[PDB]
Amino acid sequence: MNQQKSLTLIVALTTSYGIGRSNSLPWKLKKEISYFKRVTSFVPTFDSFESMNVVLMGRKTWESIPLQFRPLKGRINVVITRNESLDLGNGIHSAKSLDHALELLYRTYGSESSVQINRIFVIGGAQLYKAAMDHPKLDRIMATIIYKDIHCDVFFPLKFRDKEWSSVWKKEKHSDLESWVGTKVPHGKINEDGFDYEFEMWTRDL
Ligand SMILES: NC(=O)c1ccc[n+]([C@@H]2O[C@H](COP(=O)([O-])OP(=O)(O)OC[C@H]3O[C@@H](n4cnc5c(N)ncnc54)[C@H](OP(=O)(O)O)[C@@H]3O)[C@@H](O)[C@H]2O)c1
Ligand SMILES: CN(Cc1cnc2nc(N)nc(N)c2n1)c1ccc(C(=O)N[C@@H](CCC(=O)O)C(=O)O)cc1
Repeated sequence: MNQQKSLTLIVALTTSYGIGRSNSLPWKLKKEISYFKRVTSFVPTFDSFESMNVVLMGRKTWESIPLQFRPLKGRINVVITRNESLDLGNGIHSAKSLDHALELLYRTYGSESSVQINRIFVIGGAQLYKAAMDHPKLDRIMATIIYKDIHCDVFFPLKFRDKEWSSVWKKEKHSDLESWVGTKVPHGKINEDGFDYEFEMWTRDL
């Protein structure tokens, strides 16, 4: 009713868990952003008829996305916001929280609907990551790790890759990565504009 699907989080962070700086991305990765697109837009062909995935984001992230690329094309876009008097959108929903966002969707995209949801993604920011991380339906993390310690002022809320969470978070094999995002993905490090990064998939039991 409120929670049918599992939540998936997608983030890019430095080894020190930094995700932002000056309400921006401390970096510029063309291939990192294309993987983003790919992962969150992908829906099985046979189902490519009826379905769309969901991109849930907080207000600030929405404001950061190049206005030329907003709304995210091909995905159900939902902005999380308390102070929502006049959201701006032509069928771009607003919701006062993740749980409210989940019942909104579950109420709009019902059997009535010609449009049905496939997967649901939390794309940021720090603040929504924090709510997602505590949600009882969050079971997968789509993370891109950057091997540079760039200066950030925004950090990811749980050190999911540290020994302390090793009995809860498990890092899946790459072959498993590709099986889920339904495509061959670069393995090992990619270097761009001097940055060395890598794609990983972390799961947890609920
Ligand atoms: N590294 C990455 O992958 C990644 C992805 C996205 C963003 N970022 C970065 O993260 C930073 C922005 O961080 P942020 O924490 O300020 O932004 P954010 O979550 O995008 O925006 C926070 C705003 O969203 C709303 N919000 C979020 N969670 C809410 C909840 N549970 N209930 C109600 N409202 C909620 C509030 O909006 P109202 O004021 O509208 O009520 C709050 O001011 C920047 O560095 C941005 O670049 C990084
Ligand atoms: C600021 N921001 C948040 C952002 C950026 N990179 C991320 N990277 C990952 N891996 N995960 C995230 N959650 C993420 N979030 C952005 C900024 C731009 C676009 C964006 O324009 N995306 C286009 C891609 C355009 C392109 O290929 O050049 C899209 O259609 O998805 C998305 C999110």
